[PDB]
Amino acid sequence: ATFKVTLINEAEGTKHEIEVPDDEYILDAAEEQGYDLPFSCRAGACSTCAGKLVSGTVDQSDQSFLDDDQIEAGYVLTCVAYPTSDVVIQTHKEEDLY
Ligand code: FES
Repeated sequence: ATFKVTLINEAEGTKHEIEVPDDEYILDAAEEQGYDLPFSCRAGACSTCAGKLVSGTVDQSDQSFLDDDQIEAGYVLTCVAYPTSDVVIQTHKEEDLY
């Protein structure tokens, strides 16, 4: 499957539509398609690449920084998140979390 992922940067008021394989991380696909996004460790261990879901689901089982309450609130570490549906996600959300 290949899922439609919509990246929303609220502070800048931008929207980008990308297509992400079910076996590729969202951040990697975004970059390949010309859309740079924040990151540092690329290993699910910091919050630099955090996003927040608007709709849809991800598999971010490789992540280790976010706690269960943050996951239930919709936060996602985009560097280790595979889409499992079409997704709409707000990017640049780390400031929510520090
Ligand atoms: S860049 Fe560190 S968790 Fe994603």
